[PDB]
Amino acid sequence: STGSATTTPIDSLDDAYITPVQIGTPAQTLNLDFDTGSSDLWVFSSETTASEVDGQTIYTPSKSTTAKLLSGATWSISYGDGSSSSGDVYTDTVSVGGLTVTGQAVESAKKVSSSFTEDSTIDGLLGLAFSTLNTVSPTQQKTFFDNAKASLDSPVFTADLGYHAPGTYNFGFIDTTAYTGSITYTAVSTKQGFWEWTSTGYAVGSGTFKSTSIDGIADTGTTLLYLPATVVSAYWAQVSGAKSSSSVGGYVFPCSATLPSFTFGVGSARIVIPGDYIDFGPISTGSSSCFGGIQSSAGIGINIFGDVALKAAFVVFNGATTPTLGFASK
Ligand SMILES: CC[C@H](C)[C@H](NC(=O)[C@H](C)NC(=O)[C@@H](CCSC)NC[C@@H](N)Cc1ccccc1)C(=O)O
Repeated sequence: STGSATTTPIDSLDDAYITPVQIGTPAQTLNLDFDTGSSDLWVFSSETTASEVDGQTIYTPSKSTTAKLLSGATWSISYGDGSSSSGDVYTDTVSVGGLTVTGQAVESAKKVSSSFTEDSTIDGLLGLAFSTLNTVSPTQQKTFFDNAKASLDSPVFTADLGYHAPGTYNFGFIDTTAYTGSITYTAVSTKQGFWEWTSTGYAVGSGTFKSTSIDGIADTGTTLLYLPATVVSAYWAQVSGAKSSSSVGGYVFPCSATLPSFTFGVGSARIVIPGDYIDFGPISTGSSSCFGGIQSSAGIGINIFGDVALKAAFVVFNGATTPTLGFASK
């Protein structure tokens, strides 16, 4: 079996991507943010504090005939964002682009942080990291990918995010039509439960490639690209007027400047991120200062290859017995 769904940016800056998901019977369609950095499938619902919902589409378990409450089960999640959500759990049928999974854990939100309430275009999240990260207790739950694995033609899923355009999420197969050249696979570490890999180095613009090991995680749930201070400094030094602002909390640059591309290494292969992808617009409406798409990870504790880097390639998440990450140009 297979599945394929279209993913769309929530705004003109590609802050996040939403993908339609069918939950329950009859089907209740909600637009979820596919997160390969988390392992929980939560959605705004009829249980969510009325004051905490502002325009989102909610899931009403009572209206689904396949919905069943998982007695005593609760959940609580926190994001690197400072974001948080919690509530109860139900089991229901979930379908993504034609691929159906029965008995999937659907975490119903009773409480949602302000950040979420503010985002009217996101109805919930669908975690695609490893199940060891699930926050359901006392009994931990498996992710949607984990539940489909068995039925997939291949235990894989691909990420093809678009730049200021719609993209695709495929389950069970590799569209050899979506990329150019060959796919370069790299080893993945599951120790921390993330799609953790090691990049072989980087290059700034037409500059010489620097061979250095960069351990980070492929996270579709993160907007930007977070790298070590040394690397980030080398990139920004090439942009006239660019500088780190303590008030803004990151590197900013004159909106009129032209950004150089950024190259990251994958084995002997190289993925080039056009400078256009790094521009995050005016820090504030009307401002002549723009926010950079490449920031330091000094305060995060881990390097993150977010949407900024991921959208520049065709990404294969091989969930085989020995997980691997595949990268290809497109
Ligand atoms: C960063 C530290 C937090 C607290 C950590 N949580 C995590 O690692 C969770 C699973 N994953 C995440 O926080 C991140 C992974 C990067 S750091 C590990 N997943 C992407 C994420 N931004 C989800 C999101 C999407 C839209 C809006 C907001 C947030 C924890 O449990 O300790």
